Amino acid sequence: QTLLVVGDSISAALGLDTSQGWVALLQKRLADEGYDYRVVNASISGDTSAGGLARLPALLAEEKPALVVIELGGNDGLRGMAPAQLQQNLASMAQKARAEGAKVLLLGIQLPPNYGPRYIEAFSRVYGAVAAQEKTALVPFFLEGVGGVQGMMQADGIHPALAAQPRLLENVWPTLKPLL
Repeated sequence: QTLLVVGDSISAALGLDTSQGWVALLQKRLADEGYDYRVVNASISGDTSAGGLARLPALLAEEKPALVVIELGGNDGLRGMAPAQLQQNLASMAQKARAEGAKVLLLGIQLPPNYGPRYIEAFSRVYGAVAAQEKTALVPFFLEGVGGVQGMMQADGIHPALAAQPRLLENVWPTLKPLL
């Protein structure tokens, strides 16, 4: 009955009190609404689709999760890495999680507008592709109402501020709920 979150800086709550981070809020909402889940946050700043893929098997073996939330690839895009390798790595992660017995939920991220639609979309479309291929659930716009917004982003315009954490949780819950 474990919900494993495998993310980067966004889910690790970079730049804020982790107890106020979206995953922390997830655990509190599960508790409040009388759901019986252990939330294991395995998010690490700096992580990439390749890094998450490399470290997932150990996590699956150790926790044997019923649900795996994957929030990776934001770094692949921010670094200008290849969109195709993102699709491969995420697909393989979703395959391996499903192989362990877990339902998979992908969190998709859109880079800031200044990257331009073609770049933004090149990575953004990958999430939908992986969900299609591996039959996963998907939140295509995890940063809806957060990205690009003033107050919601920290100054570097990538890492959500404290005020955004509720909204991050709002963005996942609806798509997560039916999986519980």
